[PDB]
Amino acid sequence: IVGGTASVRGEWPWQVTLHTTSPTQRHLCGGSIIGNQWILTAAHCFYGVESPKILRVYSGILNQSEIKEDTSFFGVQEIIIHDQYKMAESGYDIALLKLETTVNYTDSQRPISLPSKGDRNVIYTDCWVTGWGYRKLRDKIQNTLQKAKIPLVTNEECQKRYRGHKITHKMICAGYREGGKDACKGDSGGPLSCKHNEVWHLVGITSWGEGCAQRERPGVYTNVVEYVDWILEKTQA
Ligand SMILES: Nc1n[nH]c2cc(-c3[nH]c(CNC(=O)/C=C/c4cc(Cl)ccc4-n4cnnn4)nc3Cl)ccc12
Repeated sequence: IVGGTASVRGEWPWQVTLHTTSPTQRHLCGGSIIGNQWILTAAHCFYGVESPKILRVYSGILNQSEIKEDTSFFGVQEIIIHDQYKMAESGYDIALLKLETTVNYTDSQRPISLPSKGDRNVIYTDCWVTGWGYRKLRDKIQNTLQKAKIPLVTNEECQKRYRGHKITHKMICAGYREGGKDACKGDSGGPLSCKHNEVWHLVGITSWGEGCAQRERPGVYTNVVEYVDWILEKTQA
C-alpha cells in the first residue's frame, strides 16, 4: 500500500495473508474471508503455483513477523479460478480458495459480506484498500498490515486513463486524480472494503494498475458484485 498507515490488531478481521512455501515460505497475496471454508482472492496469484499443497492461509495476522513454525494456518483443499481468466489486465481476476476445515470466527477472524442483493446502485464513499504490499514500485513486503482510504472513480473516467485496456463493467477503479495512495506489489488478492450503513462489503479485489499511486492512473479491482452468482454457484456446489 502506497501512502497508507499501519493497522491495529483486529481492525480488518477478514484480511488474510496467503503464503507459498515453494521454494521458500513467503507472502504471495492477500485474500478475504467470505465464509467459514472460503477465501476470495485474485486468479493471478496462482501463476507458477504448482498445486494447492504448497499454500498456507494465515488469518488473524497483523505483522508478518508473528508467523513462526508453530503458527496455525489453514490448508487449501481447492483453488477455483474463473474459467475465463487469462491475465489480470484482461479481467476475470477472481479465485476462490476452499479451506481444508472451517474457520471458527473470532474477533481476529471474521467474514466480510458480499455486496448485497438490492444494492447494485449504491454509491460507496467509504472504501479502503489493505495489505502487506510495497509502499512504492521497488520495495519489499511490509511487516505491519497497511490501510488507505481511496475514492472510487467511474468506469468512464477509468477507461479514459487506460485507453490500451478494455475497462469493463466487471472492473471497478479507485484512485486520487493527483495519485499518492494506492495498492502496489503484494497487495493483489486483498479486499477493497466499503462501509455502507455501518456494514462492510467486499466491493473489489485488488488486481492491477500502471505503476503504483501515479497521477490519473487509478488502481483496477475485480468488481465483486458482478461475480456474486459465480461465487454462490461455486460455494453451493
Ligand atoms: N514475497 C514477495 N516479495 N515481493 C513480492 C511481490 C509480489 C507481487 N505481487 C504482484 C501482483 N500485483 C499486485 O500485487 C498489485 C498490483 C497493483 C494493484 C493496483 Cl490496484 C494498483 C497498482 C498495482 N501495481 C503494482 N505494481 N504495479 N502496479 N506483483 C508482484 Cl512483483 C508478491 C509477493 C512478493
